Amino acid sequence: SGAIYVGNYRVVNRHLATHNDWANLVWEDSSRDLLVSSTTAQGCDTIARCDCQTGVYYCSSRRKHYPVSFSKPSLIFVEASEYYPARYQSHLMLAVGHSEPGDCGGILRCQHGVVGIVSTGGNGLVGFADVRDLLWLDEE
Ligand SMILES: Cn1cc(NS(=O)(=O)N2CCC[C@H](C(N)=O)C2)cn1
Ligand SMILES: [Zn+2]
Repeated sequence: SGAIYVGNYRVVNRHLATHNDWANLVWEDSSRDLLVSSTTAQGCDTIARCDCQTGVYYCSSRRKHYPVSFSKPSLIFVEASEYYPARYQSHLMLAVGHSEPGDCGGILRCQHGVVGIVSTGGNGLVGFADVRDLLWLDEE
């Protein structure tokens, strides 16, 4: 589990969104595993506006923050699971690292702020859904 709190927005994995999230929906994209909903209180996270390929992520299955190298956001094939059929997930970045399904929501961050959240894993790799192109998150 886990979310990014920026201004009056809550950014979560779409496969983990609750009722309140869908009711107060701002934007969602199944092909990115992302969902943004409105909030009443202000969040304090800052989104990274950069092309960094190194950072640190939180792994709840290990209670540890790992420094990683990650690939640029791409269209990656993601096997079928209990949440989606086999499909291509867009804006996805991979790193060599440990993850389990319950790790989704863990923040990936660089010196500039939040880069994205854990979304995929398996085969000794961890996938993060990029949020750095979502410029509207800093305004309105
Ligand atoms: C973070 N993590 C997720 C997994 N397992 S997964 O890659 O099958 N994953 C299951 C939950 C939905 C994910 C998606 N975005 O399609 C795929 C392992 N580690
Ligand atoms: Zn950066």
